[PDB]
Parts: sequence; structure tokens; C-alpha cells
Amino acid sequence: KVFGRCELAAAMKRHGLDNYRGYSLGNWVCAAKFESNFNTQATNRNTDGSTDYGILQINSRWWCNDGRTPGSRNLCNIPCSALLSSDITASVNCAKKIVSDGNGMNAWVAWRNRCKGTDVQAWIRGCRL
Repeated sequence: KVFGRCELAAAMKRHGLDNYRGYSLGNWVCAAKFESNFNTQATNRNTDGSTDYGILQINSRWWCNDGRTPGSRNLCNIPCSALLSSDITASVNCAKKIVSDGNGMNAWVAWRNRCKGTDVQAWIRGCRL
């Protein structure tokens, strides 16, 4: 399903990503605008066959499970199927993980090569925050 800048912001906020392990809310909604266009049924097929599903485009070989993935390390112990579902709880939990695993958002093409520092706030303004 398709949220909106503001719904999202609302649901991102009330799940904990609202300023988590130092990385602003704007960062999440922004990452979302560029890697999935706010649609949870957003498939993005990587080369290796693995895939990106969800609002936050989690990859299959390293964080979830979808079978067809020559060696999925699945660090969230979550089936890719839950991301796909209009719910965002599943990705808001694996994303609290993903990032937090030392690394940083620094696995998102978009977050990384797009929303990395445009004075953060912005994507959460206008809305009611």
C-alpha cells in the first residue's frame, strides 16, 4: 500500500525510529521517498537474485528470507513476506536492527547516495510531526 509523506512520518514516529541511534526522522521518510516511493508492495530485484522489499527496501541475502537467495544470512530472522504486507511494524523492527548493526544506514543506496545530510528536518515538516 501507499502511505504519504505525512502518514508515514506519523507511523515512523510512533514505532521508535523518531531519532534513533542518532539518525533523524527526516532520514527515514527521505530514505523511503527515494528507494520505494512510499509503497510497501515495492519489489526491487537485485542482480544475485536477492530482492529488496518494503517501505525501507530491506535486502533478502542479508536481513530477511524469501527463498531464491544463494546464502541468505537473514540477520532479522524475518520472512521477507512481512515487509511486503501493508504493515510497517516488520521493517521498523528490522530497520532498528539493520542500521544499528555497527554499520549505519550505510546499506541504503538512497539514504546513503541521496538523503545524507540535507538538514534532516525538512521531510517531517509541513506535516504535524
